Formats: sequence, structure tokens, C-alpha cells
Amino acid sequence: APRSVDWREKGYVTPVKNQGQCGSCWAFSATGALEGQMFRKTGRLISLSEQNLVDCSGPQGNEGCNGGLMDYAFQYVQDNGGLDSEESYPYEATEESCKYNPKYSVANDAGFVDIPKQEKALMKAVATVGPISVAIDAGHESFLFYKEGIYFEPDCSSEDMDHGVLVVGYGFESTESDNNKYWLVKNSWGEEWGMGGYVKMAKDRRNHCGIASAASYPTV
Ligand SMILES: *[C@@H](O)CNC(=O)OC(C)(C)C
Ligand code: NA
Ligand code: NA
Repeated sequence: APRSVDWREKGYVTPVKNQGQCGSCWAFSATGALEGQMFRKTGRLISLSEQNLVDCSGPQGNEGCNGGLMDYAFQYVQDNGGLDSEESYPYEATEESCKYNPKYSVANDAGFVDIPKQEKALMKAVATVGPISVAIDAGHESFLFYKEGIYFEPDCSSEDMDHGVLVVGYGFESTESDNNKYWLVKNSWGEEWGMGGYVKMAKDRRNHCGIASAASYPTV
């Protein structure tokens, strides 16, 4: 596979968004992955509505601001036959009744693909598909204050994830400890967090923070 990949350079990735004080991380991860696959299909980058997923994808198993799963969101889009644009169905950071309107749908999918729970399989998927939805353990103060560098948290769990994010690539940089490899991860806490809203997560350090344990993407 390539040693470095950055799907932002190829135009697959919208700007960083902010979920606010709602547990909708899973909706931002899913829109990010579908935004990439729709651009790969059509050549158009269109920002998609998280509020649409928060309000409407409960029948697929999601729970609004109390959590959800990207795969449940991809299933909703398939079941529903559409997903509205971000401009048409803006984000309010609170759960409300479903207001989906197919006239303003700009995306679709036909299911999704779950990646084997190995970082090597995640690398192959990032290298060949585009941005991938992933779940991580972000429940540590170090993750809140992250500014730059390769994030490594020794108390991070590989099994108990609490936050959905989006792998847009991977790469490397020389470090003190010679643990030089990272996943390039888009968060949804605004661009003031981390590095313009991105974080470099330690790669090939034993599935650090669980980044390869629930990885998937939508099929378009
Ligand atoms: C993020 O706002 C809420 N966390 C969440 O839904 O975690 C997973 C279920 C692990 C995606
Ligand atoms: Na919070
Ligand atoms: Na279903």
C-alpha cells in the first residue's frame, strides 16, 4: 500500500464541522464517509445533513444525541432512499422530529462494508476507497487538549469506544520514540480543537484507542 495517503488533497473531504453538545459524533462520521463516496462517484462535494440522521434514523437503531452507529446511518440512507443536504436541513445539535424531504436529497447508498478488525485491513481500505468511518476511545483529557503531533494515550482502550470520527488518510513523521506512523483523523468538535480540527492518531501501535475495531464505509 502507499506509505502516505491524504484524501483531502483529492477533494473528498468537507471542512471541519462542530457537533456542539449533542452525542451525534456518529452522524458526522457517517456524513463524512458518504460525502467522500458521493464525491468519488459524482465528482461533486456536497455537505450532507447530520440533523437528518439525528432526527430520522432511529428505526435503524440510532438514538439521536445519545449515540448511534455509522452503519445504522448508512442503512438509513439506503432504506430511506436519500439524505438531504446540510444547507437544506441544517444542524441544530438537538433531537427533533424527522423533517426529511426527498426533493432536497443529494446522496444515496446501497449498503456499507465493515472492515476486518486489523489496522492493516484499515490501511488497505483507506488506501483504496477513501475516507473511512471509525470509532475510537476519545474519553481522556489528553484528547481534549490535543494540539499537534501523534496522539498516544497509554490508558486508551481498544475495546470500549465512545466517539465516531473519520479517517481521511495516514502517514508518518519522525518522532522521539520512533513510533512514527499515524492515522489522519477528522473530528467534529470545530476547527479550534486540535490541528484545525484534525488529529494524528498513533498507527500500528496495537489498535490504539480502538481505531480499527469498528471501521466501515458506505457503498455508492
Ligand atoms: C459521540 O458524540 C457519541 N458517541 C457514540 O455514539 O459512540 C459510538 C457508539 C462508539 C459511535
Ligand atoms: Na460535551
Ligand atoms: Na433497516
